Amino acid sequence: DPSKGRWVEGITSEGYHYYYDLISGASQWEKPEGFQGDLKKTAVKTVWVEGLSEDGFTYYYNTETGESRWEKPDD
Repeated sequence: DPSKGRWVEGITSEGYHYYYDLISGASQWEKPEGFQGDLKKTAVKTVWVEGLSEDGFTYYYNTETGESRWEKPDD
């Protein structure tokens, strides 16, 4: 099934996430439509996404409404 998706995640100075493609051989930054493994359906992925900011602070964001958070939500 032609599509391709050989992207690797790498850490950069300060605290950024860069991606690279071995197929074509080019360094990228913007996450394409098919990264972070699978996405729902027979998988384990919550609604909130874990992000890294500052020296090493964990921030969470919601795709439902679109609001960033700075605390671990309860359930």
